[PDB]
Amino acid sequence: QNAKRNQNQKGNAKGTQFTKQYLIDNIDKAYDLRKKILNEFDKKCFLQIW
Amino acid sequence: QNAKRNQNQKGNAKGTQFTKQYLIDNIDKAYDLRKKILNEFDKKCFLQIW
Repeated sequence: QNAKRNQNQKGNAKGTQFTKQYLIDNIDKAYDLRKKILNEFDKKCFLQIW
Repeated sequence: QNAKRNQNQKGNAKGTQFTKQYLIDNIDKAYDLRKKILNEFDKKCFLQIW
């Protein structure tokens, strides 16, 4: 006797992570996110004298 | 009795990752991405005197 097989096959996978961290000292770095863009207009667009 | 086998075989795989990170201090490095190319014209193409 003869015998032939044909195992066709496929997979799939879709991982996802959403890890958030909360170190303490990030708010220290986040104190001036808008300050250095707001005084940029003082540096380049407004008369910095009385 | 005799017996012969012939297991032909092949595979495939196509991985992919798309991990994005968001460190905080990258925007500090990204504050002046255009500034150092924009004042480059002041350095090399415009009369830097009154």
